[PDB]
Amino acid sequence: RPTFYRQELNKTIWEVPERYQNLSPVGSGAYGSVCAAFDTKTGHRVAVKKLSRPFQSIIHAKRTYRELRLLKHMKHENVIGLLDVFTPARSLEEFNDVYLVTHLMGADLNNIVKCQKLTDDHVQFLIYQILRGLKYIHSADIIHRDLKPSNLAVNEDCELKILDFGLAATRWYRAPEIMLNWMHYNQTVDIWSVGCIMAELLTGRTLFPGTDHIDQLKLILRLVGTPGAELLKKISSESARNYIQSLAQMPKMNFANVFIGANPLAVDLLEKMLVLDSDKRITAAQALAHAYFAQYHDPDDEPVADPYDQSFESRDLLIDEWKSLTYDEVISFVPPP
Ligand SMILES: CC(C)n1c(Nc2ccccc2F)nc2cnc(Oc3c(F)cccc3F)nc21
Repeated sequence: RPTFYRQELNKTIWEVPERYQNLSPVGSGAYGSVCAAFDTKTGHRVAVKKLSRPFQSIIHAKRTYRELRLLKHMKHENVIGLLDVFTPARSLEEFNDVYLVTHLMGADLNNIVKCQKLTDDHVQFLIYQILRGLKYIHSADIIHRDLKPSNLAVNEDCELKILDFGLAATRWYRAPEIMLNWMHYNQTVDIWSVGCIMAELLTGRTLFPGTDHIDQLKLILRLVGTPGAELLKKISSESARNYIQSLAQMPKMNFANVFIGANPLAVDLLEKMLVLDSDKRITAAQALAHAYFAQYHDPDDEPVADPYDQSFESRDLLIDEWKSLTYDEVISFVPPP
């Protein structure tokens, strides 16, 4: 066991290995707090996240386990993965804190609206990297479900990694089919969000700034138009069918209009990402093969993930069971070279 030191940072004790120096708060959430630090082993800067109250409840405990399992699996250039995982606990019985370590990027995509705007080449590069990361995640049968600019960590080289949770509205970037319920959807819900993000990078404006879930649907249909019979027939919920139809009727807009100026290949890709019908939306793999990315696409370097076991998601276990499972995963961690 390495030597650990303690430090108070904004009202909580951080207890970390001496290896991590110059802890500097980046920010917080409901699920945890993150400090930048210097890793003396590598001479690289890292992000250290201290989970907030990991075994407060079965929902905290299961989320803690899910986060550790996910982060241990992700091994891709465009997805945040794990450099280290530690606890000051020397046994199961004293295990109440979990810390996770990743490479520090320095900013997120949303705090790149500082830039004033991006050239088409920069949009191509950033969206290419998101889609490359999503290909990999999606291939493990994982769906992000909350992709937004604050979930995309970007360094000064414009390299990008997908985060599970960022600092800091979800609904602005959420797909219409999961706006009211979770009955009929797939991994392309993340593609919708990528479309929304791409639009905002090209435009400097949030595409669909809805004030609530029904206003959100309203703004969405104003762009893509009210659905025809072929989509309405797949909506189970009489409540959802009625909101969609009760707008009035709206023509699909000309994306060449709303995105004039843009590379028409960008516009064409957007029209394929922002398809209302979940079953017809382009996948991450299909999107990477689009001509918009001809400068970056290489099918030989767009890997898929090893098989990921998410059977635990179906399980209803006791806080102590989630906690033991989490502990095993901490003990079994092997750092990358
Ligand atoms: C701040 C937080 C969202 N965060 C995480 N979280 C995290 C997730 C899983 C395991 C360990 C972790 F520390 N890793 C980060 C890497 N890089 C950056 O960069 C920044 C930035 F420095 C300031 C603001 C926005 C960012 F994305 N943020 C990271």
